[PDB]
Amino acid sequence: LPDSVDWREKGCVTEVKYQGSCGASWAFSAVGALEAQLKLKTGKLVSLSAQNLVDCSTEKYGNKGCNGGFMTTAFQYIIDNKGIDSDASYPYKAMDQKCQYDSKYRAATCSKYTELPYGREDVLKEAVANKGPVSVGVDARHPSFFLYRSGVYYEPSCTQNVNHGVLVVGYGDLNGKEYWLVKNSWGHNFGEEGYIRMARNKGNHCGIASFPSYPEILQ
Ligand SMILES: Cn1c(=O)n(C2CCN(CCCn3nc(-c4ccc(C(F)(F)F)cc4)c4c3CCN(C(=O)c3cnc[nH]3)C4)CC2)c2ccccc21
Repeated sequence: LPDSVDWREKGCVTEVKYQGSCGASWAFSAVGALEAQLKLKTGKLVSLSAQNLVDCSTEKYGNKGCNGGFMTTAFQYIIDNKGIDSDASYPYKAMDQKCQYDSKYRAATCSKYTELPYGREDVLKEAVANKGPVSVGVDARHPSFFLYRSGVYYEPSCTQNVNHGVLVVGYGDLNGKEYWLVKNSWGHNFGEEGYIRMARNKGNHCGIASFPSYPEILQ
C-alpha cells in the first residue's frame, strides 16, 4: 500500500462546494464519491447534483433533505432511480424543493455501494488507495473544527458520534503527523482551500472511520 495518496492529483475531485444553511453535507459527500468513479470509468470529471439527492432521496431513504440524511441511502436512490443528474442541469439551491429529476440530463449511474467496518483505519486506507475517494461522516460539532485553518486537525474532546458528511480524497504524513485528506463542503475559505487534514491512526479520531462507504459504477 502507498504511503500517500491524493486523488485531486489524478483529476478525480471536483471543485469544493458550499452547502451554506442547508444541512446537505451527506449529499455532498455522496456526489463526491461518485464523481470520482465516473472520472475513473469515463475520463470525464462532472459535478453531480446534490440538490437532486436533497429533493428526491427523501423519507423513503431515511433522509430529511436540509435536515440531514445519509450517504449510503443516497447511493441506493441513485441505483433505484437508475440515474443522477449533473449539477449543471440541477443546480444546488440550499433549500428543500419538489423532486425535479429528468433522465434526459442524467450524468451518472450507480451499480452498487460498499460499507466499511466501523473504526478500521487500516481498512479505510486500503479502500482509499485501491478504490478511490470514500464518503465518511465526522464529528464536526466543536468550535475548533469551524475555526480550523491549516495543519493536522486534532481535537481532544472529539467523539465517534458523527454528524457531518465529508469526502476522504487521500492520506499522508506531514512532519510525523499521519493524516487523512478530507474535502469539506464549506467552500474555499474553510481550512486549506476547502480541505481539512485530520489525525489518522489516533483511535478513530472524530469517527472518520465510523461509517465509510463508497459507490461503484460497473460495466
Ligand atoms: C427509513 N430508513 C432508515 O432510517 N434507514 C437507515 C439509514 C441509516 N441508518 C444508520 C446507519 C448507521 N449510522 N450512520 C450514521 C451517520 C452516517 C453519516 C452521517 C453524515 F451524513 F453526517 F455524514 C451521519 C450519521 C450514524 C449511524 C448510527 C449512529 N451514528 C454514529 O455516528 C455513531 C455510531 N457509533 C457512535 N456514533 C450516526 C441505517 C438504516 C434506511 C435504510 C434503507 C431504507 C430505508 C431506511
